[PDB]
Parts: sequence; structure tokens; C-alpha cells
Amino acid sequence: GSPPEADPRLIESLSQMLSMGFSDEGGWLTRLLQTKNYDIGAALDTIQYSKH
Amino acid sequence: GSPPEADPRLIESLSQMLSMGFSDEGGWLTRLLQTKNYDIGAALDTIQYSKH
Repeated sequence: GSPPEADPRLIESLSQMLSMGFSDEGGWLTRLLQTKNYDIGAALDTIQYSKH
Repeated sequence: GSPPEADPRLIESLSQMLSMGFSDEGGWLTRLLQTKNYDIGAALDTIQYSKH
């Protein structure tokens, strides 16, 4: 699961996305987070939708 | 591979994406085309990047 070697803020980058309204069907979200990192500011821009 | 029972235009829906410059790194494009269907017009609207 989540070991003490994992940064509590690093894992929170995933939960933050879910609360933002970001969901995955095939699991492309977790894949995107591995290619474009957990950078919310970058991922949000990837789909243009930043406000509505 | 590609059985003769498959529509030659249906398989081109994926090729068309490549011709548009659409390519995935984490392999999410080949996934999106399954869940959201091979609806090119719909996929382009998913990220709003349909103009430029």
C-alpha cells in the first residue's frame, strides 16, 4: 500500500485530482500522471479545461 | 491481426488519429477510442484542441 517512504504530499496530488472532478475509466489518469508527472498545473492545461 | 470481417474504414479511425498528429505516450489514446468510441469529433472536443 502506502509505505512511510512515500511523501504524504506526493500521494495527495492524486487525491486532489479526484476532488477536482477528474476521473478515469480505463485508468488513463494514473498513466498520464506518470508521463506528465503529478503536476496538476500541467495536466489541467493538457485538456484546456481550467475553469469550465 | 486484422480479420477480413473488420470494416476497413473502422480500422482507419485509428490511423486517421495518427495522421492528425495524435499519439499517446502512456497508451491512453487506444483506450479512449474504446470507451468514448471512435468518434473523432467527440475526442477532439474532449480536450478542446480542435482549432489549434
